[PDB]
Amino acid sequence: CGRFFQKHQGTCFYFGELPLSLAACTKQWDVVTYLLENPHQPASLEATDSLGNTVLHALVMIADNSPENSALVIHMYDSLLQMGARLCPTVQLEDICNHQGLTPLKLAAKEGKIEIFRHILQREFSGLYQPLSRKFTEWCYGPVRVSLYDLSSVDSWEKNSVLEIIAFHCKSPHRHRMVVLEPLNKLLQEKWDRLIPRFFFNFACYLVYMIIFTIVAYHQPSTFGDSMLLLGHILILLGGIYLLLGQLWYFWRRRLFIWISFMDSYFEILFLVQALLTVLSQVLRFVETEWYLPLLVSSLVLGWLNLLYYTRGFQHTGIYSVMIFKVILRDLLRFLLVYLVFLFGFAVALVSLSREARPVPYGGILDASLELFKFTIGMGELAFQEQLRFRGVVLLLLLAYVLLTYVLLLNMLIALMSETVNSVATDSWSIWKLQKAISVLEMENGYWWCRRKRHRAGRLLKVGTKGDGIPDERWCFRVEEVNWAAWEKTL
Amino acid sequence: QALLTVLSQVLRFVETEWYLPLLVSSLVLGWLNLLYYTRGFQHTGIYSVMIFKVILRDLLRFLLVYLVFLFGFAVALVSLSREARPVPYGGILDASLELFKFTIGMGELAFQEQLRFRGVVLLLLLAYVLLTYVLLLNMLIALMSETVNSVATDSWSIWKLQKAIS
Amino acid sequence: CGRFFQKHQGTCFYFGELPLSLAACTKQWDVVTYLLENPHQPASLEATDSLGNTVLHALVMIADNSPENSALVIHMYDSLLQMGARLCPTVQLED
Repeated sequence: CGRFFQKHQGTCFYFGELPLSLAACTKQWDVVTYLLENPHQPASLEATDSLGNTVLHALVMIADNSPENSALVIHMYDSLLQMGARLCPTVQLEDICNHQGLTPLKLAAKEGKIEIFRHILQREFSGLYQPLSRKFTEWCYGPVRVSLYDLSSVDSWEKNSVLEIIAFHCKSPHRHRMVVLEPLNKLLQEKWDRLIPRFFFNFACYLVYMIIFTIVAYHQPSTFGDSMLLLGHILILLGGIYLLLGQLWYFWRRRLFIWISFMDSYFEILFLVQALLTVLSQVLRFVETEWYLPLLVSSLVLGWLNLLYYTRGFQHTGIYSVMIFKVILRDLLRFLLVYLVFLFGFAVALVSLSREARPVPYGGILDASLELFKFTIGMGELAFQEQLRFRGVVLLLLLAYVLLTYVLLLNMLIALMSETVNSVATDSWSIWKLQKAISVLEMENGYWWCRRKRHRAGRLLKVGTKGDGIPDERWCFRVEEVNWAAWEKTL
Repeated sequence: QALLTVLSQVLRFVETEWYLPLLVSSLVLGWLNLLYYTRGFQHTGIYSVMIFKVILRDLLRFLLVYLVFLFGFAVALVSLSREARPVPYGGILDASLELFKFTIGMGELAFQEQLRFRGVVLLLLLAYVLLTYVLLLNMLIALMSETVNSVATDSWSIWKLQKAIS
Repeated sequence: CGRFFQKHQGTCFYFGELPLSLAACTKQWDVVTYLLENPHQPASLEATDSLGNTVLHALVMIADNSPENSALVIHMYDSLLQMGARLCPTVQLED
């Protein structure tokens, strides 16, 4: 338990602070072999350290995405698994919870170790050491194969599953590439196909709420109509309260999620803001404040913008929205910053001049800023003001500003957007896949008022006996695939 | 086009005032149908295929997002601007037309001093312009560039198939 | 004429529902060769199934655009054509 043997920032090398774990991590199979059957006093294999990790946890914690480390980690993991089957076949090493209640597979999911994650997820062995495998094979008639992936600790039916960890606990940058594999892409596709009606019913309900909002906002003064207006207002208030409660429940359930990934969801914040604004305007109406009208319409726009959430039900528009947000985040704030600096400088310069006559344009800073913005909009008034005494200077200043920020900057913006789109397309597809996964996981959990029953995925199938007694039964996920190349390597 | 032409011609004898629209509605279509007879050449023939690929791939998304943004902002502007301290944004059609003027390059971005919510209206207009003109229209050009680069060769093959069918 | 041997959506593998077609599709040239000249009672080569397909129709119906399947299909097609020329040169299998 030394400072150098812990995992932190600076000089360190975490290896499980255990001699067996050290030997396994430094790729010393002879040392491990000698340590496992020393006749003097045997060494254990499910021994834990202070952090709670075991040898497999240490192996997955030292793993990296480089091929050289991944191969070593995979080989050591498999060898240790089969050796544990040799020595202690009763206990299972894969189900040893950490001090945080994490298994090696769940630790791989949380820490972002993609290679070992996929290997553990779809590992396949032979007749010997068969029970400790994840991908089985039911039957092979000709060139078609049926694969049965184990759904242990990965199906969403369990409280803390791999999917939930990936979607809400992993803080790795590129965690969207993680769920785009074999036994994850299919399962989520099936879940999405089953949950389509609920998703589109939610979209329809939101559309109806927004239509009611628009009707109420459009038909409002400074009888039967009065009763209908009051009814519209009370339904708006109820909808705002409902959305506010839902968003508060979401944020309470995902407290440590905002500081994990801020730009992955980025719609729950907008929905919360819209609901808060709607409620505030509705309660401010009874106060008889003139500032009712702004906030209310400030809600309306947001609500319509929130229809852009419900557009990832389709690949085409869903990828379009992700690309839009990537462009905004990557190559629009720079242009805005440079633009604002140039515009403010030139506007202040123009206002400083043009007041020495030989109504008055560029009277204030706001007017000059608006005129310069008219220039990018395509309505700039580029005249030769003959009233003032500095005609030439003002004209040259305007020409320089136009040439600097319109010919150059706006077209460079289009060039940057083209480069961004070309760079991002595929990662955008993967991000859309992750967005669909998150939406599915949220939809499986019911609303804050109604809880949805958890429908277990997969099916119980005979996957052979254990090495002790009563035959082993487990929930598997079935996927058929037609292969002509792999079918050649078995004849 | 043929159905419209026949319907207008038979509606002329009925002495209906709605003769003039349908007839001219035929005319435009007919001229657009000259774009069929342009695959007799590789250059223009491939150009037409690329045009249709761009329309089908990266114009409906932009139109959908545009329509949502425009309708939302137009309804918001009409809801305001009626509390005075003729009248702009009188109806939904007028506000929609003004916002479309913005993408066309003729948007009137003034500081309405008559109404009491000058700042709110100005900020709403500025936000709409920044959102749908600086961003969306240029992203459309970027998407079109990507589409053209992706489709060129398949467009050549599609032109070959079109010639075969002809 | 089973539900699994027909071509539809779900679990299935269409192979022409004929033993000769099955042997040709599973890349078993020795089985095909033995079936074509068994002295007890000869097997036919222009024999059809319920769908109306023959062994060549089955081969082209199982074909895929992957290189591994395409090579197998091409080789089996050519071998069956020349074998039919050997056995029955009068009738043409391509028509």
